[PDB]
Amino acid sequence: PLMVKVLDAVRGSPAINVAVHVFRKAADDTWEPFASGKTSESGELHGLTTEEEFVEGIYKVEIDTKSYWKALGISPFHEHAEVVFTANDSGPRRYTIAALLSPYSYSTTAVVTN
Amino acid sequence: PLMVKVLDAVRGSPAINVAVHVFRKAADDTWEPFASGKTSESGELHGLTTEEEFVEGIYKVEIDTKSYWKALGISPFHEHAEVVFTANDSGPRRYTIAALLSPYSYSTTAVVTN
Amino acid sequence: PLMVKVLDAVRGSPAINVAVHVFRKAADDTWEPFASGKTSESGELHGLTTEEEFVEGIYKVEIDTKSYWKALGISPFHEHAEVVFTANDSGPRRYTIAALLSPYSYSTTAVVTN
Amino acid sequence: PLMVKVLDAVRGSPAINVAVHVFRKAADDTWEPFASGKTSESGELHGLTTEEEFVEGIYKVEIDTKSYWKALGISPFHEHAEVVFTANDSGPRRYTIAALLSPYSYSTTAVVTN
Ligand SMILES: Cc1n[nH]c(C)c1/C=C/c1cc(Br)c(O)c(Br)c1
Ligand SMILES: Cc1n[nH]c(C)c1/C=C/c1cc(Br)c(O)c(Br)c1
Ligand SMILES: *C(=O)c1c(F)cc(F)cc1F
Ligand SMILES: *C(=O)c1c(F)cc(F)cc1F
Ligand SMILES: *C(=O)c1c(F)cc(F)cc1F
Ligand SMILES: *C(=O)c1c(F)cc(F)cc1F
Repeated sequence: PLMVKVLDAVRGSPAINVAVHVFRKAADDTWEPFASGKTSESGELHGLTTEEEFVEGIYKVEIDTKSYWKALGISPFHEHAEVVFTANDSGPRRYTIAALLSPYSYSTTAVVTN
Repeated sequence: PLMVKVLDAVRGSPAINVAVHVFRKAADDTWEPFASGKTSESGELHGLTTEEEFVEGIYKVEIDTKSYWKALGISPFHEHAEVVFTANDSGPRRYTIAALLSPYSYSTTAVVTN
Repeated sequence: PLMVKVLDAVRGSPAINVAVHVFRKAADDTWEPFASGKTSESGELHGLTTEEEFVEGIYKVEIDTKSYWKALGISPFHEHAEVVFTANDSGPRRYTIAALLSPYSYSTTAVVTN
Repeated sequence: PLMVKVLDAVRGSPAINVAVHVFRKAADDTWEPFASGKTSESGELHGLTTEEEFVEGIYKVEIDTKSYWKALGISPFHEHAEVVFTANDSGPRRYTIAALLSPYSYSTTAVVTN
């Protein structure tokens, strides 16, 4: 139901071994840890959640971009990249969060399919 | 020392009347409100802070993209766009945070000058 | 060796049935048709070429964005999106050209892997 | 009536000294040279044309990204970034073409005002 894909705009490659933390907003407006992992050699992170657990609500996907750039020896601007969105039940729908990283910039999009 | 510029990729226009909230991480690791404003007819937000008040720190620039799209009658994907960065850690700099918005995507970059 | 992936930033979806034309630069500096097709329901276009035919050289990938937006009833800015690059033999390497489309903007990146 | 702004996503700076060539499609369907210039210290290129000369037409704004990256000692992916659009077909407009550059990626948008 939820996949993350991360690309590197400097090297033209998947962004490999990037830590990704997913949080769900709780009733008291705090961010509860939900799922996490590291991107694969294809820049993808699968297996974060299941349809049973991924209920409607507000989610935050935090991509640890600073550590990624530092491990490449490159000085980055952002602490991390944060993608915050609402999951809404609207028929069967898979969410892909994609991010394209540069040292001082990033782009993110959602691919939501049935 | 801190300016925000927001563009609309659907209309090919400045993103006008976008609310922007800036936070600064406090010594107890909470986000403290630091400044806020709205983008002008040119999509720019000036006057958020002064060189005196804009000390070293970790800052979060929250661009209220959902309220922007909904005020135009559009249901967007993201709750907001969040830009988090350490500022002024090598002395005062001037920061422009630019964002380019679509209903399911956004790109952000920083222009940092001395 | 060469794949094209096209995403829609307005709808948060693959860009389906987008015409894509690939050209190779000829010795007289003209653009010779090389391969073409339409993106699938996943926004992907596979099978454009083979390793035997995809020799080093300058290539142009033209994505017919204007017709895509017009078929959705949306007025776009660009005539098409053009991605021009050199293919260089540098060990075994697959090229993915990705593009993320909005009516007045697009982003493109290359994912080049072994 | 036509301005070009170019930013560097690796350095977080204006892209300075970027060559830009503008073409206009002629009645015989060839690209005729129309104007050219280079971006300034602020990453902006002004003065390309006048309201009198900038008639209706299909225009191509070629941003010489490869020479930019190579002059900085970097081997980039794309030959250039090409922005192709019909202009002034509903009367004179002011066009800003903005581009945000990385070695393997770029994003471009247009700001069109009346
Ligand atoms: C973010 C982003 N993503 N993609 C692009 C092409 C952009 C930035 C565009 C921009 C930034 C500034 Br500052 C400007 O003054 C103007 Br005009 C345009
Ligand atoms: C271009 C561009 N600009 N901005 C972003 C976030 C993109 C690329 C998104 C992308 C690329 C590939 Br290949 C995928 O498989 C998937 Br899913 C998504
Ligand atoms: C996505 O672009 C992607 C990779 F980065 C690597 C692969 F082996 C396959 C892919 F689709
Ligand atoms: C900045 O790019 C900008 C706009 F987007 C719109 C305007 F009317 C004036 C500007 F400077
Ligand atoms: C890429 O994002 C993508 C689609 F658009 C659709 C799919 F079924 C699978 C994918 F990886
Ligand atoms: C435009 O954003 C801009 C730069 F990128 C750099 C400068 F020094 C001045 C500018 F207006």
